[PDB]
Amino acid sequence: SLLNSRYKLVCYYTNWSWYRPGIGKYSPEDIDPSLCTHIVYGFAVLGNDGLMTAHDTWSDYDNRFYERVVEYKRYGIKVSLALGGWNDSAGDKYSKLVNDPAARAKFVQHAVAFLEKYGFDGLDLDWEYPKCWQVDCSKGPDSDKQGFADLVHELSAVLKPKGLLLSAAVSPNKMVIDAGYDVPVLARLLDWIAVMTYDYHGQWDKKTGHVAPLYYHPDDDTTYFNANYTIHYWMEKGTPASKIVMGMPMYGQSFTIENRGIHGLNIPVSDGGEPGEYTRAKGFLAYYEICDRIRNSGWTVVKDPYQRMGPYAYKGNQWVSFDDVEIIKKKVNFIKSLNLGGGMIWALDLDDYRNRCGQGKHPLLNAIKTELLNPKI
Ligand SMILES: C=CCNc1nc(SCc2ccc(Cl)cc2)nc2sc3c(c12)C=CN(C)C3
Ligand SMILES: *[C@@H]1O[C@H](CO)[C@@H](O)[C@H](O)[C@H]1NC(C)=O
Repeated sequence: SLLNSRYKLVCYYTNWSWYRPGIGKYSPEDIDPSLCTHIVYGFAVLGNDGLMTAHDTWSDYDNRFYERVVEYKRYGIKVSLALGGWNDSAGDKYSKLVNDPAARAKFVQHAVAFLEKYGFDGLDLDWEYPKCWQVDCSKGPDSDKQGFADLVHELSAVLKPKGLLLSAAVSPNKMVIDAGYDVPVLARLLDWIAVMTYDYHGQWDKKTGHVAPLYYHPDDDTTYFNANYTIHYWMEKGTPASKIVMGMPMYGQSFTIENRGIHGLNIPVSDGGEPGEYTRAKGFLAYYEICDRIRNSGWTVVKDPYQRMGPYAYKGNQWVSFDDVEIIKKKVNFIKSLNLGGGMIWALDLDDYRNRCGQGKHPLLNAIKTELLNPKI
């Protein structure tokens, strides 16, 4: 059992996965309670009054989604509510909050009351990102760093006496880490830090690359866009291994390549890949969309024999990079080797939970669980 093990497995749940057709629909009762130690509900948002508020009242309240995910506390799972996410991080509103002590003080007391009203065990902070708003370090002031650290302290000071958890999802990018995070403060006060060791590459690069490399590859533009560098950098900056949970993607980054005739890494790209029929987002495909393309549409798979990164797959002018069971096992052995706090997945509804691909239900998440529970390293 994961709950009796020395590791966390932090699973993100997404309310918007309900609005998908056919087998892509995911509801709270699709959560498999044997596969997670912690569930984090994405997302609540920052209202115009500076207070946390539900993003989707129809699902979260009227259809009782908050209650139906908090249900999983009955299995011993800790259920937190996440605030923010990529879309909610587009503007200045989190920066305005954290730079205003009076606004922080109002926010904190209301946020704890909100968590207690719905029965959540904690709050997960998902501002992407302090200073570097949506990765753009030119947008925010340097004082976002101190402001976020003070927000974390003020939340900790209310949550910890009530026995409530406080965590954050954080950037894997050296420049963002340096600009946005007072790492010693966060490492001391947070119960865990979920490092988002994915989205290192995507359509925005204008060339193909892997969503989530584990180790440096000789053709990389930088030495730091890989999970091994990122995790060691969080530790070098002052984070204890026990506080780190390493993110793993249940999806791939897709690309429209300029030329069907070359199809390797670092080749020119004109746009994101064509949207999947279930997830409906250019540049993104769920694992259950990728595995079907490979199994039933003849996409060609290229693996890295040194296992520095997972596979990519292509057909015509479409190309996608993603994690398979093999690289997941390697990544979990890496987690164990460094004695990290555990693993994290984005997100439950993107793995093949329906066994559309015939590899079993939840092939990626089950691979993580099995490797975490395996004593050998
Ligand atoms: C057009 C700009 C938007 N780009 C992005 N979007 C996301 S949201 C993912 C998501 C979630 C749910 C569903 Cl259903 C579909 C997709 N994440 C990231 S990390 C990153 C970018 C980026 C972009 C540049 N950066 C350098 C790095
Ligand atoms: C992992 O990262 C550490 C620290 O940056 C480095 O010393 C080590 O060589 C890396 N492992 C690789 C590249 O296999």
